[PDB]
Amino acid sequence: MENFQKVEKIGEGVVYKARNKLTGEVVALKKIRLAIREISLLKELNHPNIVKLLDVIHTENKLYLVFEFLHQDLKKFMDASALTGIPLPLIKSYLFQLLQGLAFCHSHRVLHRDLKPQNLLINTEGAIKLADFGLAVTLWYRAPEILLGCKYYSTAVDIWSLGCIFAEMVTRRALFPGDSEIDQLFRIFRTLGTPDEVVWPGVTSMPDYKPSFPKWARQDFSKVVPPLDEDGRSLLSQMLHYDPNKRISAKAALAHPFFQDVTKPVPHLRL
Ligand SMILES: NCCNc1cc(-c2ccc[nH]2)c2c3c(ccc(F)c13)NC2=O
Repeated sequence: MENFQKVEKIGEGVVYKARNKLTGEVVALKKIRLAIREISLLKELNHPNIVKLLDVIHTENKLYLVFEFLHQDLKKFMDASALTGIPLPLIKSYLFQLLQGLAFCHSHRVLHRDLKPQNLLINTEGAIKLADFGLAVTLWYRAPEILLGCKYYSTAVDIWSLGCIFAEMVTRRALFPGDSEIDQLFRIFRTLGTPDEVVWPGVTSMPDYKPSFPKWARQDFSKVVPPLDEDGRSLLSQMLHYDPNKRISAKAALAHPFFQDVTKPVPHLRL
């Protein structure tokens, strides 16, 4: 670890941009403080659309995770495109790539659990990668089953989160900017309608389900993410299904007609 030289803090454990004094390579260091080699498997989980975990340095009373370093996260890129708006071809490519990474680790029975713009990294080659996988403060992207107390949720929670992000890239506003758990759950219910046994069997048996939840109708998906086309709205619709079992999987999402004309644009980045 005396092998590394900090360059700057880039994320808040904390994450630093570091320079390996020997290899001379620049990386991202995750400093963790406050017993599972779930991490040891993550180490072998390599894919072009997943930020690579280079090393795990366990010494003293700290745990440092050395990762591949990308220059910009999707959040910063979105604000930089706020007035112009991320072009659809670029949006499509990004969606497509993330779905590739998710399909990959999901087939390995590994979930990210906390997908969000800041956990998505981009480079100048037009690539976007999943970063900072969580292990078993913003609730904006949490799927409803989690919000409802599901202890053993599936890979479908990453799809929900990605769907929210998809919606954000298109509209340039958070789909569900909740500021507390109930508020998050209620902003979700206000948009897609309160879930019931019809559209989500077993929902009322969810640990935090409350028969007293207000009952809202589902608003038209045409009001949710304009001016996205029919294909896009069809895909988002299936990524946002209440029932985790009916929610589309990453793999099947790859075959959605929306990705028929998918290309790989190269973003104009201002590093
Ligand atoms: N999700 C909070 C911050 N986490 C990481 C951020 C970055 C990053 C931000 C701006 C540029 N880069 C990186 C990053 C990483 C590996 C693991 C991480 F958790 C983060 N490699 C990175 O480049």
